[PDB]
Amino acid sequence: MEYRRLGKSGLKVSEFSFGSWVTFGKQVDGGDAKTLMQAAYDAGINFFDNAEGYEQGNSEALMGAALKELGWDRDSYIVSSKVFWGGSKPTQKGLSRKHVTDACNAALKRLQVDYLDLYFCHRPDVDTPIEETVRAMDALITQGKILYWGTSEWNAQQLTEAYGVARAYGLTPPTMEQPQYNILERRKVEGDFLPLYELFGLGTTIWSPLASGILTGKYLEGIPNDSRLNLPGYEWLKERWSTPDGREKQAQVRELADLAKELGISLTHLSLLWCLANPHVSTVILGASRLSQLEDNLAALAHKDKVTPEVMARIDEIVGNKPAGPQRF
Ligand SMILES: NC(=O)c1ccc[n+]([C@@H]2O[C@H](COP(=O)([O-])OP(=O)(O)OC[C@H]3O[C@@H](n4cnc5c(N)ncnc54)[C@H](OP(=O)(O)O)[C@@H]3O)[C@@H](O)[C@H]2O)c1
Repeated sequence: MEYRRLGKSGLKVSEFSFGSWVTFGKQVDGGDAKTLMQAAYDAGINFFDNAEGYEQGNSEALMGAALKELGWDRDSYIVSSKVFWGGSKPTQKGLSRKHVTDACNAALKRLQVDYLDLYFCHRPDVDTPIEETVRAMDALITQGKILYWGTSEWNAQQLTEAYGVARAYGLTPPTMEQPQYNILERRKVEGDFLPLYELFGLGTTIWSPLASGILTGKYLEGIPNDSRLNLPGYEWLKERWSTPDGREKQAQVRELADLAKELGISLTHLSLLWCLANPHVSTVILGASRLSQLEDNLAALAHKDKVTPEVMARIDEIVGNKPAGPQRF
């Protein structure tokens, strides 16, 4: 395992991290959470991602119980929560000072920690001034309840606004953003966010590096019975991939699988290493519903030399989705 700075910050994250979306509290019960988390930790993963919205708090409860039982040195790992979806009522969601503060205190108790290393705004809230959210985060910094704060799937206008508010009012700037990023989804990391890396030093913990599992190639011939897209409650996700746009992407996945075979690598490994080939990626957050998948994904790290500039160019040619850079006149 190698480690990268989270943007310009001094926090060093393992290049692969481990998250809990979908799996914790359903596919992954309390005992399996402990097993997966210890396996990740023994492999050198030092960042574990969660959110208040994940199974309505139960993912964080399970992760906190695992953390307590496993007894890791607190200085040896990084844990997050993310605030946005904390219930159905108007004060239980969004990024108001009230819900940012309530959700932080609630996450501390669920995760059974005294502080969060990382605390993300899970989505942007167009109904709360970004200034208010930044002020709420700054109070949590000064109280010692969080160390770094950031955002997820914000746009570059919103992020630039947050940095400007922090500077104007003497508040703590954000550190980091958590965007989806994979061969099939590149718009924010390689497009919208491009100027923010040099301007602000924005770090990235990227989400869904296998496109919910599409980039394993496991769906090329149909839908496995034991697969995310077949889970009850995720019919919306099966639907998105059944659209014509989702079907064209799946046809490109077949070409990517042929490229991987040509290289002597699984498509899973190619897709994870592709993310790491971007120097603006601080960490790739892995997802796994079972130990064998975590082990498989960790094995990708042995094949870095197979992912060359020539391979990156061929992937660009297959998918055709490399975002345009800054425009000149
Ligand atoms: N902030 C956000 O908006 C956001 C959004 C998404 C994710 N995230 C974060 O990113 C983390 C990872 O996202 P993700 O779970 O979507 O990652 P992913 O790698 O795109 O999908 C992971 C899923 O694919 C299947 N899988 C993984 N490895 C496999 C393997 N080697 N072979 C076969 N199947 C495999 C498993 O699902 P099945 O076994 O059920 O098929 C696993 O649950 C999340 O836990 C979360 O921390 C954040």
